[PDB]
Amino acid sequence: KNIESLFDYSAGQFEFIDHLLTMGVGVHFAALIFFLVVSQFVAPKYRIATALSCIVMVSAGLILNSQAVMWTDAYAYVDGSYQLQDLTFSNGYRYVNWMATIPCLLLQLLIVLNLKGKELFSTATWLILAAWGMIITGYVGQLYEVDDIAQLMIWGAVSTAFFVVMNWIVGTKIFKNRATMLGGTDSTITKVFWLMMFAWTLYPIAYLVPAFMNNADGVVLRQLLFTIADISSKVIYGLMITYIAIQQSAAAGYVPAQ
Ligand SMILES: CCCCCCCC/C=C\CCCCCCCC(=O)OC[C@H](O)CO
Ligand SMILES: *C\C=C(C)/C=C/C=C(C)/C=C/C1=C(C)CCCC1(C)C
Ligand SMILES: CCCCCCCC/C=C\CCCCCCCC(=O)O
Ligand SMILES: CCCCCCCC/C=C\CCCCCCCC(=O)O
Ligand SMILES: [Cl-]
Repeated sequence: KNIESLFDYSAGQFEFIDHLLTMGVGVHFAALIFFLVVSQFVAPKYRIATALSCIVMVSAGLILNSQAVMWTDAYAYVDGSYQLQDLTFSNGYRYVNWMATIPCLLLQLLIVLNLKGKELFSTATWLILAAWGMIITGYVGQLYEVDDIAQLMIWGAVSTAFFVVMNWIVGTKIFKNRATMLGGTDSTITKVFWLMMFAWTLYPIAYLVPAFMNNADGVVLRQLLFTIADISSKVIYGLMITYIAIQQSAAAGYVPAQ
């Protein structure tokens, strides 16, 4: 049901798509080590936040590594072009990985925002439930990205309603709680929010490639878009989240931080 099956791929497009997926694997398992090492320099209050990045890094690296092997098993160079052989490559694997990493990415945001008790459990439920609705409706629409572009749009519209509400919650919790953050992190968190608004919006852009660029280069463009957003929403995001966690741990008196 995905457009990846409709086209033959020259050796250049195929190996380029293969090098984007495997490169992601290394970048994510490389950042994992980093997020693993610096956790000792994070006070216990925020130490959970860096651990979630470690979880996020592994969750993403396993699907990318799976996507790569699934990419090289499904196609075979025949008569000058890589042609589909078996059907085992699908973007759906991504959406099942967003269901897991998105909650972890949202959790670590609220942890550095210094929410606790009622609000943490409450804000986390509406956000996770809001995201899960976004990812699921979007997963139903991409099943029609080959057959019914109309349905892709309709489900894309619904999915965007969830996305809009989610950010309003995130943005509202941020701008109303940054005055409680230490070490000047009240300024850095605002940038992280703008880092979110940009990196997260690249996903719907790739979601619509079947609609405005239906060809083998649109598939290369999609993975390139997924790759850019994936490194920003998870790696750079986790790094930015780590720094805020460390910076505040230092201002709170934690000696390792500091
Ligand atoms: C189906 C297509 C529907 C398309 C619909 C498009 C409308 C999107 C408009 C705004 C996005 C909201 C972005 C969230 C910005 C958060 C700002 C905020 O939360 O408000 C300020 C805060 O309260 C300070 O205290
Ligand atoms: C890896 C981290 C994240 C946050 C992945 C996020 C994915 C999205 C925000 C996807 C959004 C979509 C929308 C807004 C509507 C079209 C369908 C999508 C699910 C791709
Ligand atoms: C219905 C599914 C969604 C359920 C709501 C999610 C609940 C989120 C609660 C926290 C998950 C992470 C547990 C660690 C909390 C960190 C507390 C701390 O050390 O400050
Ligand atoms: C484990 C994931 C499931 C969690 C269920 C709770 C989240 C509810 C979120 C929004 C409702 C999504 C239901 C959409 C179903 C329509 C698709 C279809 O017709 O098959
Ligand atoms: Cl991704």
